[PDB]
Amino acid sequence: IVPSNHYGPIPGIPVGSTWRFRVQVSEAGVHRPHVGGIHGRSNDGAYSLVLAGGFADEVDRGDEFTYTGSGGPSADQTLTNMNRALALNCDAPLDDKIGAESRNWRAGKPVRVIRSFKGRKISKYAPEEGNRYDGIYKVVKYWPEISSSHGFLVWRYLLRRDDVEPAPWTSEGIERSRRLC
Repeated sequence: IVPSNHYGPIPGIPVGSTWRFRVQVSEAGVHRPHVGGIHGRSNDGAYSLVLAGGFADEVDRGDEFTYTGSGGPSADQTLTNMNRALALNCDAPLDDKIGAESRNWRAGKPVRVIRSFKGRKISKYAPEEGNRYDGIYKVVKYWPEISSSHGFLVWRYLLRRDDVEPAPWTSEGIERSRRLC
């Protein structure tokens, strides 16, 4: 229906759609890697990611979350591979030293965000079971941080929801899901 390279909503799969298993999320094309946490191409951008609570308490704020890059914890993370893919979605020239803030955040490339039940103890926005598609998010900004406990650079990303469809935890989103049957 859509290629692997597809940006944005998967047609016929609305916000609030849920799947018991990651393989099913993958089958539906919503987040194609059934193990990898992020789907992207380093020379293009990120298409989807799975959020399971974030790096710390109170990091998932629903409409906004702070995502953490991959790599390392024995080495400085780098703006390569999926880290680079995600940063390319941000509406700003790529900067691998200080990071960048988007000029206009809504103009960024869209990321499909799936919340996993695995973050239910940490995030009030996580589904209580399975996986749920929460819609489109944009990378507002990204920045490097040296961690206090291991002393290596880790990439950090601010994501903010930008979707016409109401978020599943809202009154609108709740009612929409009930109607979809």
